[PDB]
Amino acid sequence: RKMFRALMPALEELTFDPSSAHPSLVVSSSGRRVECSEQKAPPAGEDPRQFDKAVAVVAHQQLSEGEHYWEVDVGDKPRWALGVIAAEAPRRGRLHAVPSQGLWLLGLREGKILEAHVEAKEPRALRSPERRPTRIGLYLSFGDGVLSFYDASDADALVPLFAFHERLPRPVYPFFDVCWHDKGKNAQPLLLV
Repeated sequence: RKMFRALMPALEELTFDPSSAHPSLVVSSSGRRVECSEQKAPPAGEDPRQFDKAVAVVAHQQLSEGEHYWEVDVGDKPRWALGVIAAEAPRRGRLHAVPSQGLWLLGLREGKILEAHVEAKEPRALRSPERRPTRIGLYLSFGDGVLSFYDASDADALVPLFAFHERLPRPVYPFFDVCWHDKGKNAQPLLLV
């Protein structure tokens, strides 16, 4: 676990793109914090760059080649999804979280079920396994065609959770789904480290 941590490249400098965010979301802290603003959900704009059904947002930064690593603090947020979305993938309407349609995601449900959104009709449940992760690390390598996820809760260690190995298309955008607030039960923010 100590090796993984050191083998990772410098932390990617990312910022949430406000123009792509679902209308219920608000971006703050110099683009490093995003959460649902429970006031009066306004209608989505006419720009296809903005998610209108998925309560998500992408980073300003597009990735096309090389290796990249970034971390996201999720804390005790019970429901979220993280990964990347292909630049050519649709962002409007109900989205289908499968690689074939441009989404490569790892998500959490009920605050305890970690699942990989593999090419299938049902996500693959993974092992927590010991303690609820509070920070997720994402490693993207175009040369190796992989997107891997790690439990990055421990400052000096990384525990593998899952990895997509099929060749990845380019470019892609780091993707973050905050999900519906679930009657105030899932109001926690997603934060870029």
